[PDB]
Parts: sequence; structure tokens; C-alpha cells
Amino acid sequence: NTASWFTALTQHGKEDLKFPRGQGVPINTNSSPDDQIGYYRRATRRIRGDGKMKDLSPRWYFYYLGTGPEAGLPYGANKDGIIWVATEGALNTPKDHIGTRNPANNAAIVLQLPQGTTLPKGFYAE
Amino acid sequence: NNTASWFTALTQHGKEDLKFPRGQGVPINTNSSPDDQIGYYRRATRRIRGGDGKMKDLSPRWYFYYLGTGPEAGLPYGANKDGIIWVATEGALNTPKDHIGTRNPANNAAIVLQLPQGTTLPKGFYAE
Amino acid sequence: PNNTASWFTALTQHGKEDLKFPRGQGVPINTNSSPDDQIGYYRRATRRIGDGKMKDLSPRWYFYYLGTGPEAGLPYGANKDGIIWVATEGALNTPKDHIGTRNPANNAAIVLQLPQGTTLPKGFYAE
Amino acid sequence: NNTASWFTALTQHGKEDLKFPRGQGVPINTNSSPDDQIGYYRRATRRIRGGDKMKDLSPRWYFYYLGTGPEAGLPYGANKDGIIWVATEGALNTPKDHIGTRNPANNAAIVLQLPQGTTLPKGFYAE
Ligand SMILES: CCCN(C)Cc1c[nH]c2ccc(OCc3ccccc3)cc12
Repeated sequence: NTASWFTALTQHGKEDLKFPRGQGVPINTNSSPDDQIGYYRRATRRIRGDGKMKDLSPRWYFYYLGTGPEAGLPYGANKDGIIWVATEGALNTPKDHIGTRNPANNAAIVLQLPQGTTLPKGFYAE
Repeated sequence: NNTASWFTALTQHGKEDLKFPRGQGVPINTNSSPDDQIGYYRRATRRIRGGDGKMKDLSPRWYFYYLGTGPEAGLPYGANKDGIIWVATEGALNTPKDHIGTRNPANNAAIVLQLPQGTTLPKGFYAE
Repeated sequence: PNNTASWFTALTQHGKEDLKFPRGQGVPINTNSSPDDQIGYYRRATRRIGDGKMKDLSPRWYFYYLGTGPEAGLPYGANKDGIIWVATEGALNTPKDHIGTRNPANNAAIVLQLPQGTTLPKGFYAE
Repeated sequence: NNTASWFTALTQHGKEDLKFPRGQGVPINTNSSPDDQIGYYRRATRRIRGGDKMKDLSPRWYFYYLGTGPEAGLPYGANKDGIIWVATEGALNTPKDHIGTRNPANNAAIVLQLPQGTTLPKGFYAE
């Protein structure tokens, strides 16, 4: 059971996540400028109040390029629930030296975005 | 000899596989203690001759089996195997649950599957 | 700076009943804590939010250890609206200032895992 | 279906072949328990156009757990060309089918890391 190294971004709007070119990568003090590349993956949740199945807000999780449930996807690949972000100067290489997070060892880092980053409408962390 | 799941199946309707966050996913079984609440779901696909004549896939069914029981009885919790997802309730025991075993439909109906109250399901899955 | 939060994820309720737990269970699992620190309270949290509607949202309940959180000064079993108390046998009725509260900018919340063999009332769910 | 090693490859740059002492050569895998630390290295040679001919690139050697990989039905110590066996003190002679092998579509490879104090034969590095 792997997980993301960060906490999710919650979606209240009706449009998918979409960062502008150059921003969207979570801050990580252990990574290098070469690693600032990856993708957000949407995860939907449904529960049972008495109207059978209820649809909750989807949450988006970030995974470094070459890691996570779509580790084999190349940067830019079009897939529902996947959006791509990168910081200029990042290498288009897989980041298998970072990998994914094991919850039984490390806890999720609080996702923080760089100064000046713009989140789309209806997107908030925690 | 040839036994079935103790519970009815969860039918896959969406494009996602059946996954469960930690703690949730184990079907309600009043005849079992909280030590037994641990097992796996095994996907079972069915193919049928479609309206054209070529075989078509039916909606996948997911059958729950307690740990150490069912077709993958000889597998430990968290094993990596396609079509096998693992569920456990906080406080379960990582031991084979032979005392429960598997069902013989000749003398035992299937328990209708029911999930704990407030269980998160992926899209395409429904909790009764 | 100056951000205070619960150490655990919230217990949302979509039913019409308030939160209650039978005696001995109701504290969430925390690996970095001792059985002596298994005593605290749940606090209520109201909220509102298609367009053109002031939608009344479902209330949540955040767990705080005894002597911490927005009601740190309250003693165990104190009577106040929106506040219910939980504890397990073998816990000390002492303030858990060494556990404190969570800074949501440095540490992420711990997923609310109830005790081994504890069922929440109808209308409640964890997320 | 088609799967690859869970780790990256040890590339043979010299003429010597892999050989480990009693209790060394198992890569560091946190998910695996001391029960599972047993397996084998399989040599994977690659051919390329030399520029005129076929040139055998420096053979990469991938590690697969016992029972997993392209050599499933082989027990520990099985003698076969291109296979070297490795164990750790306190493990079991069991087909580790619960570990399996990696689908690169949804899993990155773990960087092959060896415990502190491990010895290696000539020409061996991890890239
Ligand atoms: C809270 C869950 C935290 N655990 C991580 C879940 C877990 C419990 N038992 C496991 C056995 C295997 C596994 O991943 C399969 C695997 C990974 C890497 C290499 C080979 C095989 C994950 C797990």
C-alpha cells in the first residue's frame, strides 16, 4: 500500500484541476530542482443521507514523474483524472530515487505551494 | 470440496478497481468476532457470447473471502496479486481463519454483503 | 503562523442525532501515545456554503485530548453544548499538554481510526 | 501479466561475476520482512548495432525474489547459467509469490541499495 508524499487538494468546483505552466509542484526540501515534475491524480469517494449513494468532493494527489499509480505514464499523456505540472528546469526523467510514501514509516508532508502560485476556483488544501 | 464465498458479490460497474481505505471494506458478519474482520476480494470476470456472436465481458464481480480461506487461501495479507485487494478492520489478527472457512451452497445461503456504516466506495460501486 | 487544529481527521455526521459513545470506547488510535493519554473530547463544528443557496452543511466533530484544544480548560465530563467526552479504562484524568494540538502547516492530520471493536452511531462517517 | 524486477539492475562492468558471502546480497526492501529476504540475480544481456556488427552491451543483472520472476520454478541454490542465489540470516525457503514482481505501469523501481558492510566482486556498480 503506497501513498503520495503529500496531502490532497480538495475540489469543490465542477472542473478538473489545472495549474498554469510553471506552478503546481509541492514544496519538498529534500528534492532537487531536477525533481520538480509530476502529476496530480484524482480520487473520488462515495458513501451512503438516505438517498442511497452520496457523491463526495474528489481529492487530487501529487506523484513525482515516474512514480505512483501512473508511474509508467510519460509527461503530457492525456488521461481522465490526471493533470501534469512541472517547474521550469526540471528534467523529464523518472524520479524512482524518490518513489512513493509508505504510511507505515513516514506520514504525509503538508502540501504547500510556492509563493505566488494560483489555485483554480474551488480548490483548497486540507 | 468446491466451496463459494460466504457473501454475495460486489459488482464492478465503473472503470475503477475495488479499493478500500485502511480499516474499511470488511463485510458485516454478526457471527464473527472483531478478530476475524480481515480478508480479500477476488475479482471474477464472466464472458458471454454477445449479440454479434463474439465473446463480450460482463461486469466484474468481487467476492469476499476471509484470510486463509477461498481460492487464494495460501496467501498472506497484503500479497501482490492481480485482481486481489486486501481489507482489514482495525484490530484484526493476521492468522488463517479456518474456523470460518468457505460456504457450501447446498446447506447454506449466501449472506447478503453489507459494509460498515460510512464506508467509502469507488465510483461504479454501490453499498446496500 | 497561529494555526491550531485537531490531531485527527473529522467525524462528519449526515444524520439527525448528535454524537455519543458508550463508556470505554470512542478515543481514536494514536501510535505516538500511551494508554494514560487515552482520554479526551469531541468538539462540534458547524458550517454552511448549487448557487443562490446558503446551503447548511453537515457538522463535523474533531477529537482533542483532555486539556488541549479550544476547550483545554474544561475538566473531563463537563457539561457544554456541542462537546461530548470519550475515554477508555486505564486512562489518567490529567491534562495532556505534552501531546498538545496540531500545527496544520507542519504536520498532517492522523486518519481517525477508532478503537479495536468500536462502532460509531448511525449517521456518522470518517473522512 | 508481463512483469519486471522490483529493483534496478546491477550492471557488470568488469569480468568477474556476482558472488556473495553467507548472508549478504539481498537489497534493502522496507516492505519485505526478514522472512522474505531470499532470492536470485538473473543476468540480462543486450545487443546493439556496433556501428559497422552486434555488440553485447554490459549485462545488467536484475534481482528477483524466490519463486518470482522469469525463473519461478527454481528453489534456492538451483544451479543454472546466469543465476546466482542470495540469502539473509533468518529467512525461509519459500516461493515468495506474495511479493511477486513489478508492473512498471503503476510501480517505480526501487533503487538497488545494499546493506552497510556488503562486499562485491570486480566490475560491479549500481546505476
Ligand atoms: C498501511 C499499509 C502499509 N503497507 C505498505 C501495506 C502492506 C502490508 N503488507 C504488504 C506487503 C507488500 C506490499 O507491497 C508489495 C511490494 C512492495 C515492494 C516490493 C515488493 C512487493 C505492501 C504491504
